[PDB]
Amino acid sequence: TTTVGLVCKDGVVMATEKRATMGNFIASKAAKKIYQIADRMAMTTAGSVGDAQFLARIIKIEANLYEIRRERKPTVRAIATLTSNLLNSYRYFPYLVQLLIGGIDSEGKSIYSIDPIGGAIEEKDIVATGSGSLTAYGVLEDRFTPEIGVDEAVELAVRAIYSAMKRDSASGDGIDVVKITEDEFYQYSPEEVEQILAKFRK
Amino acid sequence: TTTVGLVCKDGVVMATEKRATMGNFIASKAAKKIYQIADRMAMTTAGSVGDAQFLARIIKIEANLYEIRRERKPTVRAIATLTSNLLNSYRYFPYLVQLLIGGIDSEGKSIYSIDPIGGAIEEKDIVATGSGSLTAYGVLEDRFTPEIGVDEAVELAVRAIYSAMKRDSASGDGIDVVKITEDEFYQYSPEEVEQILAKFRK
Amino acid sequence: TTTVGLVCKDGVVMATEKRATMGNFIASKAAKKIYQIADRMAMTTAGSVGDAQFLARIIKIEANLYEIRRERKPTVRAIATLTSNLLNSYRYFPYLVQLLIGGIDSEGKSIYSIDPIGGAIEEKDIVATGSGSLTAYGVLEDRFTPEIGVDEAVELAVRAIYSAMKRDSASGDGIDVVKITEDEFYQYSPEEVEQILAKFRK
Amino acid sequence: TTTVGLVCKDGVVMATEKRATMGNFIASKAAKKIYQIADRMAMTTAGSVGDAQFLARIIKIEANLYEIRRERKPTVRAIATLTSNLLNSYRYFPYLVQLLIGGIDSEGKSIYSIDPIGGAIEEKDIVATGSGSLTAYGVLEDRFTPEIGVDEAVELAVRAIYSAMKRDSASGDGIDVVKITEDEFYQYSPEEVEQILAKFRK
Amino acid sequence: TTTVGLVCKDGVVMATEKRATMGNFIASKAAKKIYQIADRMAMTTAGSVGDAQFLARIIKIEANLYEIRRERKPTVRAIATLTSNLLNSYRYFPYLVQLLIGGIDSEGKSIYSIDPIGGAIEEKDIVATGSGSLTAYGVLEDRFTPEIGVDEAVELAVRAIYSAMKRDSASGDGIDVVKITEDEFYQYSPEEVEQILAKFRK
Amino acid sequence: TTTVGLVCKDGVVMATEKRATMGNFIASKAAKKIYQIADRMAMTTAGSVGDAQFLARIIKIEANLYEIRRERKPTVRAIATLTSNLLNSYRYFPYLVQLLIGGIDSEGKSIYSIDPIGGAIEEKDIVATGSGSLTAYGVLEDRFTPEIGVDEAVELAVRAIYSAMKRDSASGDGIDVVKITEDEFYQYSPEEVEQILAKFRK
Amino acid sequence: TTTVGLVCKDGVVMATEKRATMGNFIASKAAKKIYQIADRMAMTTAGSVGDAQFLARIIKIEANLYEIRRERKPTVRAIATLTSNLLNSYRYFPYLVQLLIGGIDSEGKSIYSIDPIGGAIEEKDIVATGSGSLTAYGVLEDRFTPEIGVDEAVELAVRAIYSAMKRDSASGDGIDVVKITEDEFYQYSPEEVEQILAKFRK
Amino acid sequence: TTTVGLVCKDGVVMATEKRATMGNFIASKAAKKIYQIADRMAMTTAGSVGDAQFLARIIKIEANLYEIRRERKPTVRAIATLTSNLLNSYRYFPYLVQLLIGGIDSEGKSIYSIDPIGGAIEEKDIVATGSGSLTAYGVLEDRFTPEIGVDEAVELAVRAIYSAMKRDSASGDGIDVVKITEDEFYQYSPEEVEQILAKFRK
Ligand SMILES: CCCC[C@@H](C=O)NC(=O)[C@H](CC(C)C)NC(=O)[C@H](CC(C)C)NC(C)=O
Ligand SMILES: CCCC[C@@H](C=O)NC(=O)[C@H](CC(C)C)NC(=O)[C@H](CC(C)C)NC(C)=O
Ligand SMILES: CCCC[C@@H](C=O)NC(=O)[C@H](CC(C)C)NC(=O)[C@H](CC(C)C)NC(C)=O
Ligand SMILES: CCCC[C@@H](C=O)NC(=O)[C@H](CC(C)C)NC(=O)[C@H](CC(C)C)NC(C)=O
Ligand SMILES: CCCC[C@@H](C=O)NC(=O)[C@H](CC(C)C)NC(=O)[C@H](CC(C)C)NC(C)=O
Ligand SMILES: CCCC[C@@H](C=O)NC(=O)[C@H](CC(C)C)NC(=O)[C@H](CC(C)C)NC(C)=O
Ligand SMILES: CCCC[C@@H](C=O)NC(=O)[C@H](CC(C)C)NC(=O)[C@H](CC(C)C)NC(C)=O
Ligand SMILES: CCCC[C@@H](C=O)NC(=O)[C@H](CC(C)C)NC(=O)[C@H](CC(C)C)NC(C)=O
Repeated sequence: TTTVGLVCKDGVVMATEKRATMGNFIASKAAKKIYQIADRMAMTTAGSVGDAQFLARIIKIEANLYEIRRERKPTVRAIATLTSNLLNSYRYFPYLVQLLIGGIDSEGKSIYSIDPIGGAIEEKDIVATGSGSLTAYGVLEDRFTPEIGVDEAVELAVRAIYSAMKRDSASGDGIDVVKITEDEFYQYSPEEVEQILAKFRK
Repeated sequence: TTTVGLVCKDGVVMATEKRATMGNFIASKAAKKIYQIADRMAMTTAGSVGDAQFLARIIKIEANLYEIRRERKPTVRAIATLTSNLLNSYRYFPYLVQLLIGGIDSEGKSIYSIDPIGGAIEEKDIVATGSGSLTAYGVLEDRFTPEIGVDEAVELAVRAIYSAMKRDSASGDGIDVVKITEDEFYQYSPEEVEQILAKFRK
Repeated sequence: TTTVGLVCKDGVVMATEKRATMGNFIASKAAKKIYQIADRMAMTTAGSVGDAQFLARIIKIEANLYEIRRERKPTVRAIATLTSNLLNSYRYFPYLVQLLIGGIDSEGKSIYSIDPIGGAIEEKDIVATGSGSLTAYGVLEDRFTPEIGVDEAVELAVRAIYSAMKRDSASGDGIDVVKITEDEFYQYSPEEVEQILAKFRK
Repeated sequence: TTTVGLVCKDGVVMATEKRATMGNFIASKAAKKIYQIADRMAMTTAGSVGDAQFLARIIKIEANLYEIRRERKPTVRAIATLTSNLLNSYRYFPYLVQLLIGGIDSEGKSIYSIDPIGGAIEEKDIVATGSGSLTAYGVLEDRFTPEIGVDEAVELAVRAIYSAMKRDSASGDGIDVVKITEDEFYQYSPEEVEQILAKFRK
Repeated sequence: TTTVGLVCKDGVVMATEKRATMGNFIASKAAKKIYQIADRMAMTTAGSVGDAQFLARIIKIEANLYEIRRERKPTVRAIATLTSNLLNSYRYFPYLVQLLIGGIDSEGKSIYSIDPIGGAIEEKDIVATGSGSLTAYGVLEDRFTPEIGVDEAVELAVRAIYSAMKRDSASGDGIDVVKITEDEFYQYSPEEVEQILAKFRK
Repeated sequence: TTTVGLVCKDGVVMATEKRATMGNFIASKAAKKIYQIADRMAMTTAGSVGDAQFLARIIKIEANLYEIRRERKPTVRAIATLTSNLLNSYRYFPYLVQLLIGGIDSEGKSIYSIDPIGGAIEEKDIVATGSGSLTAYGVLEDRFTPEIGVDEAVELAVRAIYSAMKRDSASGDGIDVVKITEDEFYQYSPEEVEQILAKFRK
Repeated sequence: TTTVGLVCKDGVVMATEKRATMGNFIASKAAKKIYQIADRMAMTTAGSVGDAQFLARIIKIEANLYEIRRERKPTVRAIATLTSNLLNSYRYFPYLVQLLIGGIDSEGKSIYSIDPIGGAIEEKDIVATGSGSLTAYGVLEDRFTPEIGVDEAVELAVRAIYSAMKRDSASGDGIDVVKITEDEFYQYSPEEVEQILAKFRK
Repeated sequence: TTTVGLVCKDGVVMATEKRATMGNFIASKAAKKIYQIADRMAMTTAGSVGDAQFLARIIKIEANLYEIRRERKPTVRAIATLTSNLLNSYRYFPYLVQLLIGGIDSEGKSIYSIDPIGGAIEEKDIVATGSGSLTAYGVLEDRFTPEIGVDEAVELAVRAIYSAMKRDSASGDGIDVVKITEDEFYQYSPEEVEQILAKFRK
């Protein structure tokens, strides 16, 4: 697993690959690791499949209910705080999961990286997660500039996850990307991604 | 143990062998590892006999009650989510079991592979489970094509579990197969299977 | 790692992929895992890189010296026995390596699979080795027939290692093949292999 | 693994199956587990493949040299004593092996069961060895009589090892049998065995 | 301990020996290990004496109460499912016991082998239990035929447990047998058993 | 295992049963546990079969060599001291064995019980050894009197070991007895023993 | 500790010695280890002093209350079942105690040996308990006959416990005996016992 | 620690940073991690300072002596093999070091990555080492092309190690680079490097 997230001048981008493993056994070539929380909020999951999936459901349901009840969409901060508390409450038998929760809201654009114990770091630009994160961080920290726009940012994301798949046998099989602009919450589809990494080597 | 599941263009196929072991002791040459959940939904069980049998009962009862109460059949997704949550709630003393739940429903055709912690991967084509899964995956990934039809898919299934029995001492003794077409939920009977693997070597 | 070996009616075939890992870290995309011992004898190495490489040198040197001194080429049996004894002598701090030594000699055609403790099995037809062996065994035990000829046997070999790369994150990156006929000891070169697996999917 | 040995009124019979395992992985369907030591002496090996194979070579070589030097064939007692001492000398890091050494000699007919620590029991009638021995002992202790003759004893042997293959997943794949009469040291060949167990069920 | 159970064409047979041990200490030469659950249902117990005894009481009481309340006798399946659930509920500190619950009921004839975790295998013919089971399985799998009748089946049972006592120091001291025909639920008494094994050697 | 030894007014008596076990597995019904060291000296062995057997050989050879060289038979004290030193020298990885070395010599009649560390107690009357010793001691300390004669002493011995077989699953299968009078070193043979315990119950 | 119990043709006899230890420290030369439960029921306690004493009080109180409430004396079976259940309920932190509960009741004469986990064996003749039981079993199994009468049975009991005191340093200091005939529940007093063992050696 | 090595079309480049740590303690801001073995051969060291430094001396001395004695410069292959063997000989208490040995020689251009156990991978293009390697690998695998020339390769190298220092607290403080062309073995000096990374951000 490897997922990235970058805050651009015009939005937010998040991406992940599709591999799920249990040791060296490749259990899945198409695991879902990117979830939609709100209209302009996404979440990427790295860690225990069962734990992540479980938590994802909770997160969604609570974001929904929040809106339906208060007639206001929850801010990423609210969802991040919510999730942190939940995670930390289980600090003595934590959910082995590394979350990325971000998007656009009344407060602006932001991304939060949250660990098993509910430690949340507010990402003001670049972030990678998963067994491949360190390689991904390589290119991200090389080519990123705050003025980057979401459109080239998705290329950068695919670029980084592509590198990581080359040195992390736990990553790979393909890549999902998501752009969160404001006028939209877009998900690229295999075709479009396959054509974006085509300008690379595969 | 070894169980396979493949989503064909015209349905779903699931199969397992009949061996149950405790170390090298072959406790059973005819263990049941394939269960019917709904009219067009089956489940294969790998892992702890006691745990799998216990969970099967729960799964069935809940599927039934769902329908009887809501007058709608539960979707595989619903049963899979249900089962995931249950499994994950016991994550600190998990039910050592690998489940395969699939069939046809209003949403389409699909199979879910669920682990002890409730981690569920949506199988869009091929899947194997059990101590023999890795060998079975060999032939499955070799001869499978999305256009494969349930009828040749059952042959493929028998084919894979047959290879597996040749390298996994924990597998063997025979094989059950199930076809879920729509016009039917068919179970082949020893005779028919014995005649399908007859075109192989035994 | 995943290596296969098959004894055909007209010779011997051995193949391996090129991946070397340390955890999930892919350390090499082109590791050498196939060595030439004598004119009609090869060896594939699975296990500890350092241990395998060390043993490989010893094996070659002793095979050479044997011939140079006795003016006779050593039989695979002689090299296999030699290696077994060496391996077993270190049984209390064994060389973590799974070896495949085979080819053609005055006694005929044969392959030996040898473990860390010097346990050698005489492969009279099919054999796989490495973290991907179980998947490879799948297709090997499915498509193999004693009448198979070395020429289609190299296809089969590529076929099996290809399946294995699909479910073993520790395998992959490419594949070496070697044909040991009698009139020759041939090594296919990337181009030729790339063209043989081209009739598959990649 | 499972091997039996019985002392008849007219000779000695010893048999084993052909399976070699590493966990549930069936590494070999045709492992050799019966060795000829002298003209009227055989040995069956249960345990670590590498250890047994290593010891077998030593046993043979020493039996040979004994005869070549003293122009007398070594008695089973001599080989058994020899092997005991060797085994026990390594008592603190023993060779994980269970040996059966027997045949006919100037002293009569006998079989010795020897363990890792060189503890040798003189079998005056029936004996089984390996992961399947306990099941084999079932039929052996049921149908054996001191007056049994080698010819029906080989049937009995196949009978016992056949039962064992039914409950010991570590046993199976076939069976070697050896008759040691005096006028001969005979090894039945697949055909003959296949026809002897044919009077059973397979 | 060693207990057997066989489903004949005309009924069910179950037998056990009478030894109870704590290490090598023979604590009892006449332990009871065969209980009557219903009119045509018996149960054999292997494992912890205290755990087995405790469970036996619960089983009986619940079978009784079932009939008294529903005016129907409980089927072996119902008792087996009941016992499974109870056993599995205590899966994290299980009752160290191996149970055999069978007899005749409206559904036919059947036997269930149930383990500490509530894993139940439906015995359609032969089954052994206890420290001597593996030896007992030897003769059972040797002499059994589906057409066997309860009358020769009790001989077979005595035969098997007799062999087992010969290689399992934890078994012995005597043997109880029970025939469940339909016209009866018979328990042989020492005299009758002593006379049945008399046709053997003791 | 269980062996006894008693010093009578007219000689020495030593006896043992014939069982050899590995867990609950009865490996032998006729193990030898009584050795002749000199003309009027015997030794019983309890413990590790391999260790006991190895030691027995050394003991014999050294007793022989002692006499051949010094033209005097070695006293039991000399053999006991010899054995003590050998045992104690290996005190940090001792030979798991309990030895009984006694008979008649120029110094009189005596028995020595020696443990793994070479601790030797001079038995002036009664002594038992093995897993059944404690039960054997029961009858020995009950019926023994210093005036007992070797002839009734052998009955006493059989008596004790017979009780022991009744509560020690590790003992049994038969019993060897040896009388060391002076005019003789007699070994009773199955027949004679079978007739001596016949005056008991079996 | 060492306690015996024997069922005679005319009643029941139970005896124990008086030693209580903590390591090699003799804490008591007159510990009470025999309790009266009902008019014709006694109980001997081996094990943890505090645990036994605690359980003894519970046993008595409940036997009493049983009778006072139902105006019937409780059968030994009832008390034994009662105690079993209590013991087993604490199976995960058991009361370290070995109990002997027996006497005469409407059902006949019987003795029950119960362990920490509530495993109760119904003693139909002979039984010993405690650190000395194995030696005591020696004489008991030697001199016992079903026709023995309580009067000689108390001699036998003293006899056995006397032997045990000779080889079990944890036993000794004296011996209590109790006869349960029907016309009486008698306790011999030091004088009478001292005079019964006087016909032995002390 | 983080070191990179790349084989260009016109030579070889190798670089490392200057940090040495013991936990979080920064022990050194200018540790030497690049050594000259021969005229056109360099070595980078990651791992234990003491181990690396020790091994470095041995390597140099042996390379020297080799040339002085044979009047030929040693090939990188020879030094790599030499080093492998040394490392492997100490496989049971290995030198905790990751080595990079490469340069230009009669055989061409190459780099070897060697581990504690003497496992050597032949780097045909890109390679990183140390706690920062995974990040470095990111940019290396992103910007590298076989046609890259040593001159831009040194930029790339500085680029990669610069990224790594950003996410590996164990790396940093500065960076050495070395070009091995043929007409030279050049080492850039702080000034030149400081000016090369100046085109980046620091
Ligand atoms: C659907 C999201 C999965 C994300 C993906 C990325 O890391 N994670 C995984 O694949 C994790 C990695 C392990 C080390 C926790 N795999 C797992 O959690 C697997 C999941 C099974 C469903 C195959 N199980 C175990 C015991 O590891
Ligand atoms: C009916 C379900 C059986 C499926 C089958 C496939 O894997 N599983 C099994 O056979 C499992 C495998 C082990 C490794 C958990 N066996 C078991 O669970 C056995 C079952 C006894 C009834 C013999 N028990 C133990 C303690 O292992
Ligand atoms: C190169 C020939 C060996 C086969 C190859 C394929 O798997 N083996 C390997 O890659 C083995 C696998 C492990 C599980 C022993 N890897 C290793 O031996 C590597 C070696 C490093 C130098 C990269 N890892 C460790 C921790 O020693
Ligand atoms: C070739 C005949 C050997 C006898 C045969 C019978 O038991 N033994 C075996 O098959 C033993 C069994 C294990 C439990 C020690 N297997 C082994 O020794 C295997 C051998 C490898 C070559 C696959 N290794 C390991 C670590 O298990
Ligand atoms: C009473 C019928 C049960 C079957 C019988 C046969 O094996 N079981 C037994 O004999 C079991 C075996 C152990 C290994 C759990 N014995 C026991 O449970 C004994 C029972 C005491 C009353 C002596 N306890 C202990 C701690 O060992
Ligand atoms: C052969 C005469 C020795 C006395 C005999 C009696 O107890 N000894 C034995 O039976 C010993 C007992 C164990 C606990 C050391 N058995 C053993 O030493 C067995 C011997 C094998 C040949 C089955 N080995 C193991 C590892 O248990
Ligand atoms: C009073 C009668 C109790 C029975 C008697 C028989 O064994 N038990 C005893 O004497 C037990 C024996 C040990 C091995 C549990 N002794 C004990 O329970 C002692 C009792 C103290 C009051 C001195 N405590 C300990 C920690 O040992
Ligand atoms: C000459 C190569 C030094 C490279 C440098 C970069 O990682 N290595 C190091 O700093 C290694 C790292 C540890 C994890 C083995 N450090 C060490 O070996 C330090 C050395 C002390 C002189 C500070 N000691 C300990 C106990 O760690």
